[PDB]
Amino acid sequence: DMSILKKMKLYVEDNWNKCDMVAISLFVVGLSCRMAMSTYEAGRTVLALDFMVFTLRLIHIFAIHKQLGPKIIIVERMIKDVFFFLFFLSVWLIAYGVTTQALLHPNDPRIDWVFRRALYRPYLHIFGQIPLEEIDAAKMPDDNCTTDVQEIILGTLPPCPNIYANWLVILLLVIYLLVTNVLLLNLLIAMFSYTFQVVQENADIFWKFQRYNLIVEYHSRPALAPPFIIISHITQALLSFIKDLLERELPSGLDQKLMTWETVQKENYLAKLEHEHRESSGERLRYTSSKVQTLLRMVGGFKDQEKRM
Amino acid sequence: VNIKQFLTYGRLQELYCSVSEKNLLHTLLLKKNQERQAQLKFRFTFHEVSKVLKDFLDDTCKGFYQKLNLPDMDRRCEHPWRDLFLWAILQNRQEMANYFWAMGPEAVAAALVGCKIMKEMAHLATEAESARSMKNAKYEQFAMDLFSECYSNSEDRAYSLLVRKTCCWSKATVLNIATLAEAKCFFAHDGVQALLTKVWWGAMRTDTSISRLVLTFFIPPLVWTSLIKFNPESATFIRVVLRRWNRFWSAPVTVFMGNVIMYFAFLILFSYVLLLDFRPPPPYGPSAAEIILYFWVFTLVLEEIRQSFFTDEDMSILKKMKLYVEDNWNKCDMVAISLFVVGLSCRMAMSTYEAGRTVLALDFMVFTLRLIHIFAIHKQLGPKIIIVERMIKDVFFFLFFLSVWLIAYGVTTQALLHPNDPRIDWVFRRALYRPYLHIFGQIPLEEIDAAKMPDDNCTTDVQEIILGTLPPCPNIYANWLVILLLVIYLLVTNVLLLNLLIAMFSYTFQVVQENADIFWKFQRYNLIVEYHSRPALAPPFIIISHITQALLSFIKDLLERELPSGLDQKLMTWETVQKENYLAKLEHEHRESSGERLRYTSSKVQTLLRMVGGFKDQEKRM
Ligand SMILES: C[C@@H]1CC[C@@]2(OC1)O[C@H]1C[C@H]3[C@@H]4CC=C5C[C@@H](OCC[C@H](CO)CO[C@@H]6O[C@H](CO)[C@@H](O[C@H]7O[C@H](CO)[C@@H](O)[C@H](O)[C@H]7O)[C@H](O)[C@H]6O)CC[C@]5(C)[C@H]4CC[C@]3(C)[C@H]1[C@@H]2C
Ligand SMILES: C[C@@H]1CC[C@@]2(OC1)O[C@H]1C[C@H]3[C@@H]4CC=C5C[C@@H](OCC[C@H](CO)CO[C@@H]6O[C@H](CO)[C@@H](O[C@H]7O[C@H](CO)[C@@H](O)[C@H](O)[C@H]7O)[C@H](O)[C@H]6O)CC[C@]5(C)[C@H]4CC[C@]3(C)[C@H]1[C@@H]2C
Ligand SMILES: C[C@@H]1CC[C@@]2(OC1)O[C@H]1C[C@H]3[C@@H]4CC=C5C[C@@H](O)CC[C@]5(C)[C@H]4CC[C@]3(C)[C@H]1[C@@H]2C
Ligand SMILES: C[C@@H]1CC[C@@]2(OC1)O[C@H]1C[C@H]3[C@@H]4CC=C5C[C@@H](O)CC[C@]5(C)[C@H]4CC[C@]3(C)[C@H]1[C@@H]2C
Ligand SMILES: *[C@@H]1O[C@H](CO)[C@@H](O)[C@H](O)[C@H]1NC(C)=O
Ligand SMILES: *[C@@H]1O[C@H](CO)[C@@H](O)[C@H](O)[C@H]1NC(C)=O
Repeated sequence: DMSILKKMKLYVEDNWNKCDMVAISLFVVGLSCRMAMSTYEAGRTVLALDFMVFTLRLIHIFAIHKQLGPKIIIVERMIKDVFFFLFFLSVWLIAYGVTTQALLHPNDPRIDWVFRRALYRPYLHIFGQIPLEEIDAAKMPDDNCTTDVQEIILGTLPPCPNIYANWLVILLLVIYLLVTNVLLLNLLIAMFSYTFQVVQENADIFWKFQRYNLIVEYHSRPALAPPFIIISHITQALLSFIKDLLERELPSGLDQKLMTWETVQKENYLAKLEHEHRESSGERLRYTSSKVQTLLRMVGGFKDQEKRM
Repeated sequence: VNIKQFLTYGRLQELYCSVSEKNLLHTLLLKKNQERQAQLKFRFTFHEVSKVLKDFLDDTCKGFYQKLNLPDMDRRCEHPWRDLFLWAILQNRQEMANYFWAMGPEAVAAALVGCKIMKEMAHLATEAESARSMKNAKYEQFAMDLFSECYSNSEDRAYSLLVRKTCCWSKATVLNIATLAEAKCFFAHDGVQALLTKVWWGAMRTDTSISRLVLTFFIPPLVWTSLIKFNPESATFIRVVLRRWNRFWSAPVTVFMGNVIMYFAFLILFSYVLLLDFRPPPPYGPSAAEIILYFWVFTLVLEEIRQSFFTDEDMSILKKMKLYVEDNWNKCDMVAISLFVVGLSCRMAMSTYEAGRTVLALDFMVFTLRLIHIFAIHKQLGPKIIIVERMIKDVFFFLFFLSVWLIAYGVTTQALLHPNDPRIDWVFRRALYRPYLHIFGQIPLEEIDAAKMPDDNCTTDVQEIILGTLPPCPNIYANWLVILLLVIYLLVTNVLLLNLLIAMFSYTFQVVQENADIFWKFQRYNLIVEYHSRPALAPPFIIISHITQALLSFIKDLLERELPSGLDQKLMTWETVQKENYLAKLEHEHRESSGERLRYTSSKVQTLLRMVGGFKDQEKRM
């Protein structure tokens, strides 16, 4: 008993369910395009992407593992620092790449190659891919290059790089390499270290809380793994047409006994708290001070009476 | 003793003249007195204390004692507790200053003024003990605690208390005094941040999701729907829809995001002009998009100038220029505009066309860097900006170490490998450029290892080497030493220095993050204050708003508001009551402390011992 729309909303709420929906949609689209001949290659491409989606689903499958689940939670938390580093790197990379593309190839109309030399190459500079053959004049090859735009567009010859102020290009490359490959990367390492230290303890508790739900799900899951699971599904459907260790209901006597036992344990726990409060140092100090004040006034009266005699 | 009747102005000046002569206040008063005598009954006149207060605050203590120039010497002070607190504060007497603050009418402003004056005198302090006491004035702590009490009490009168114009401190807003004091911890308080968030979202509700706001921004008509909830409070209907439109588009957050979107449009247009639509000199004419870009930047500079200079009605032009050039990001802005002007000028010519293109290429980088300062206000990004700004120092330390090691290794290898290359450019190349690239996995062994050196056509003659006919042959006399030095350099640089820098960044992050958050909040206050007066139209449109403002000025605030006399007095009495409650709570917590109870018990036990001993002696006598 639950609303169908509410169930759909609850399902689509989870991100891993969104990944599952993406996977099944890609499978359907790839199969449909594969069935045709004019869209065969597109279907193959979509299925290739779907394999990646399923292999990623494998992580959510392993989420219940006792040693791996907290790591999944930790990575899910690290995503935020990843995004911060992405913002910084994106700003710096846009700047450096567009500036170098303007300084080096100011007469290349090809939009694809503009975007290439502006963003793809500076991005690969991070991972040790620094092709100086296109950036340093002393290292630029004596290849057959053209300056004419027409010939450049047709792709007859590669466009010659501008070497007007190449010292500026090399200086900018040096500064970009420093900033990106040192400051940003080591800053991200520090951010991950701090985030790990602050998050791990909460990640363990969250893993336990999620483990409860995963075990609850595994309770009703049929014992047959897919693709066999169809036998169990058919059996369940046939049984439903023809016709739990957790969340059990107990007899009245046992239920009342457990309720009284809970009440007794609660009384014991409250008595222990109160006793520990009475024996606390602060409470003892307060009691001693109050009783000393009372004793002072009373013994002062007694001493006055004694002096009267 | 009735302080109101006790403290006359003559008595106040008598107190000021009777300084200890061994503290900082006496030295400052002597300096002011000598300056006044050079510019030309009582050792010091109210002019000297007024000038000292002018040095310390420069805006608040105006007319405190100059208004009447001296007032009647027998006339009682209008604000006795304020003057007493100020007097006790100028001379580092903190216990007395505290007592006077506990009696003053406006306590938050007084505490902020006190902390400002203390941190101002901390620099001028001669003795180390006095400076240490001044740095621990904890007067900002008093303001934070009292405002926490006030915020817990009402949370609606607290905002009015923050934004009201105080009567004692020359119509100065409490937030204005906190800004003057640079009380960063005060701005970090949850109440001040909540008020700033309320200002940030304008008429909209602060809980509005960012995605809904962006979607409503991109599709304007959805403002009239119920997608975003608003805070409460033919001709009528038009007025209603216009009011809703204005209440949405006047919010500071919408103005900020519009500015960000149009700055992204600027970066896109600048890149397009620089990469695809950069035409020959004006003989063939700059592109129309280039003219649009020039107009764009003109509007941006107009907005910058207006924000920096025309926001303040009364302030020295030279002082405003100094304040503007003080900020580093303003220096970056000046560099950007100067580069734009130089690049445009060189582009207008034909003999300097390429230089102009190069300068504009650099300017694009400068503007894309300006984008970070634009995003500084973001709730999740700003602290990261602060953290990076702090990391710069460790970057410099690593740079020093790397520079020393790199100079050594590079010059040694250039001497060992190419001892007969006269070309200065290639000497500097092989000495510094190549060892620098060794850090990033660029190790060209084809020029360093003889077993890997190519059978290319090389010359040994210097003449031929200089002319560039053939590349100079590398020396292979002792190449085992070159390879050993390369190995040692690779080890040191790529392992020790890099992992040391990683450790330095880790430690710096851990130590800095908490202060960076508070500094972000303190800066967020000023950014929201700036967004208050910023016109709601993002550039290049902003020119319409500028023209409208100029026309309105020729023809003719939620923060820092002034309240009616009755409400002002009510809030002052409420502040006094909250201060009394806070002090009573502190005193009660002090009485119930374990140490105080132990002291009381010990003293009373001693008294009881002696008294009961006397009683026992009396009993034994019977
Ligand atoms: C510790 C810290 C590290 C980072 C840094 O600061 C210090 O290091 C600094 C070092 C510096 C660099 C030091 C040196 C230079 C060189 C200088 O050019 C000199 C001007 C001349 C005039 O155009 C250029 O020369 C000639 O160009 C020609 C290109 O047409 C070459 O023709 C080639 O044609 C064909 C190529 O296919 C082949 O026949 C041959 O290959 C060759 O014949 C010549 O061979 C070559 O002679 C430009 C500046 C630069 C790169 C410095 C930049 C800044 C640094 C990296 C510093 C860092 C901040
Ligand atoms: C764990 C730790 C790591 C770091 C380290 O310590 C341990 O490792 C050690 C290893 C060691 C190195 C071990 C070995 C050597 C070799 C030694 O040369 C032997 C002397 C002879 C005499 O000149 C040189 O040989 C010959 O040179 C000729 C150059 O004219 C080559 O001609 C080439 O000509 C043309 C090239 O275009 C082509 O025809 C062919 O390419 C080739 O014919 C010959 O082929 C080659 O036979 C020099 C020292 C060196 C590099 C050691 C240095 C120190 C280490 C890195 C240690 C670390 C601390
Ligand atoms: C991470 C972002 C995604 C979006 C984007 O920038 C990076 O991707 C880039 C890829 C570019 C493509 C790459 C190749 C070609 C082919 C060429 O004949 C015509 C131009 C066109 C379509 C380009 C148009 C602009 C595009 C989408 C860029 C776009 C801002
Ligand atoms: C980070 C520092 C900046 C300053 C500096 O060292 C690194 O830059 C280096 C670049 C060098 C240039 C590079 C190219 C040439 C061209 C050549 O035909 C004549 C010599 C000259 C001008 C060189 C002179 C010495 C220079 C400025 C070096 C200078 C100490
Ligand atoms: C470049 O193209 C020209 C066309 O005539 C040809 O003569 C020359 O040999 C080519 N050079 C190279 C390096 O391919
Ligand atoms: C080097 O130059 C000489 C000049 O005569 C030439 O004979 C020889 O073939 C050249 N070798 C190479 C590898 O270019």
